[PDB]
Amino acid sequence: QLNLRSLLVNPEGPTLMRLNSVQSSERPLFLVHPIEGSTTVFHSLASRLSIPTYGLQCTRAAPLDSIHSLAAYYIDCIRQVQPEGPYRVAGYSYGACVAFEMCSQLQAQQSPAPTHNSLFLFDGSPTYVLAYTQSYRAKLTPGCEAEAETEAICFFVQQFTDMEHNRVLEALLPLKGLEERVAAAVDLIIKSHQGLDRQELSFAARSFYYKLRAAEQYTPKAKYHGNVMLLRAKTGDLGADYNLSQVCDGKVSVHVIEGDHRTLLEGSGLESIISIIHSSLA
Ligand SMILES: CCN(CC)S(=O)(=O)c1ccc(-c2csc(Cc3ccccc3F)n2)cc1
Repeated sequence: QLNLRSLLVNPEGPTLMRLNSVQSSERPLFLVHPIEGSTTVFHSLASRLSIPTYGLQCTRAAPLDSIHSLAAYYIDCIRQVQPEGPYRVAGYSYGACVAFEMCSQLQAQQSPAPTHNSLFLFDGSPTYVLAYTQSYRAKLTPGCEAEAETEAICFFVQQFTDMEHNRVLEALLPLKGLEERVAAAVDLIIKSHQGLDRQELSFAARSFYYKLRAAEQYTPKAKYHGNVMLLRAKTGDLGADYNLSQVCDGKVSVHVIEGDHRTLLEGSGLESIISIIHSSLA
């Protein structure tokens, strides 16, 4: 596909970035990236929202040892613009899991006072990401980390080139460790796209593996007491609430939205989401 710079983050970029020019005292919406770590997917939404909108992007500054560490770091970044709650948080896809942990940590900090934080999940959940990682893992040799590394880096290379799965798998499988798999992957992508930045790609390939690892290993400590809204694609089985009932003990509202996983933040889907958010800020 095109705009490959949407699959890449500036590793020396800021974690928190304005995504619209709305200047007002109304509390901002913070939007958490999909797995590629960029805020690109949110530009249409942000340009249409009548409240100040920021994006959270995944730079060299982000800790990826756990979803818990990542979420704590994104809360600290948010407080550089909004020191005090309540907080409006959304996440898309991989970002849905991360935003959920941020709201849990904010709940814990204030316990037992009820927070009036708002959480929106764009087509994912703690479980939606787990389901994906468990699928890819369950077609591999168990206990064979080299095969997991190979699988992750192969998927990354396939988002930049049209190379067949098996020929990328063959090239990466016999290599000594992650850093060699990363170096081989950047050389393959550079061949297809000679002007892309080697350090951007290196950071993107390595972090892709670490992001997947953090997501597998994630389970909320306790359940989220706040009320959540899920905005899931009309065109996707994992369940109607993507298993949020298992991790929330508050009001879980599900809206089905025109489009698929990739298109629901655009076109007809985007109109519905904008109307839902704009009324839902109430
Ligand atoms: C929410 C679902 N998403 C799809 C858009 S997503 O969030 O970004 C998403 C989720 C998983 C995978 C994937 C590829 S290989 C894989 C298995 C795996 C785990 C850990 C380490 C190495 C691995 F090899 N897991 C890729 C993408």
